Amino acid sequence: GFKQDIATLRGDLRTYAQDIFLAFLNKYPDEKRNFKNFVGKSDQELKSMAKFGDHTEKVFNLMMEVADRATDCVPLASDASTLVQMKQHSGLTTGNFEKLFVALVEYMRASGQSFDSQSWDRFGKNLVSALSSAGMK
Ligand code: HEM
Repeated sequence: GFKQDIATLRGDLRTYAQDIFLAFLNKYPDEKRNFKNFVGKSDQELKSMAKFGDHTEKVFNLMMEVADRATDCVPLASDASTLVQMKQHSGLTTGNFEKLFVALVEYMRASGQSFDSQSWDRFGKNLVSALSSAGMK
């Protein structure tokens, strides 16, 4: 289930973080509007870029903590507030986060592994709801 999935992703986090983030950017190309340094680059080129690996690792490090602190896939309000008040997130709306988790769930469903895809779908929806509650447009 959800708790084991957190362990699975953490066990190979640089690989999963990069692959899931690439699935997101390739499914939703216009989201690169938020990541200009990643434009005009193939997956293999991004995986050799220092700032790409550092960004994806830091994002998924924090995502896994938020997941780990959740109860029944409901994140802490404090974690939602942190994500909304982050200066790096100033321009963002909830649709951006929805798309990230649609891509993550699709990646899990397409993998050969027994991820608990429905729990991550719920987690994404509850996080979007919590982001909205905390003031994200
Ligand atoms: C649960 C989901 C997310 C988590 C855990 C997360 C986490 C993070 C973290 C840890 C940073 C770096 C903060 C620092 O350097 O101190 C960051 C930066 C950033 N994030 Fe997120 N993030 C999430 C979702 C998103 C989404 C959906 C977008 C869509 C555009 C986004 C856009 C950005 C941008 C634009 C930056 C900074 C620009 C840069 O990379 O230099 N984030 N995020």
